[PDB]
Amino acid sequence: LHKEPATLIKAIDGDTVKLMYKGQPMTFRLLLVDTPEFNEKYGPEASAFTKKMVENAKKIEVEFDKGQRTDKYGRGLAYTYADGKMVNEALVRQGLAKVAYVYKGNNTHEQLLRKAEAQAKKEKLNIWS
Ligand SMILES: Cc1cn([C@H]2C[C@H](OP(=O)(O)O)[C@@H](COP(=O)(O)O)O2)c(=O)[nH]c1=O
Ligand SMILES: [Ca+2]
Repeated sequence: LHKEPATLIKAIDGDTVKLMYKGQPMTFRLLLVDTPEFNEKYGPEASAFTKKMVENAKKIEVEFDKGQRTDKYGRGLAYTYADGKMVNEALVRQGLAKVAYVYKGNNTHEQLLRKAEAQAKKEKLNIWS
């Protein structure tokens, strides 16, 4: 997999963000995770967390997996990085997302995120409290 540049346009919620990719505005849906909706428990904390992460980054990168790069809503499907730190993994490690939506071919970082979920659950963090 390879990291590609992108620039923040706008935080959206815990697992979507608006980024400019190859000069085009795009909504990105974070691979392999599921945050609560803003209106659900830990929803606002997940949105806040992703928002701070992406707004504070001096460098945003997106990394597509081997399978589909857009979903049925035309959202990009990527692993997204804030100054070298994966947002997808960070959310899971903090217990603000579950590993989810694991589809064959777009699952390179599955066991990295499952490892993070196991540690968040061990710590009873947030969703696992
Ligand atoms: C993460 C991800 C979501 N999706 C689609 C599946 C779900 O379909 P449905 O909308 O029919 O439930 C939806 C969940 O995204 P949200 O969690 O953003 O709602 O997005 C993909 O198709 N591929 C993916 O990799
Ligand atoms: Ca969600």
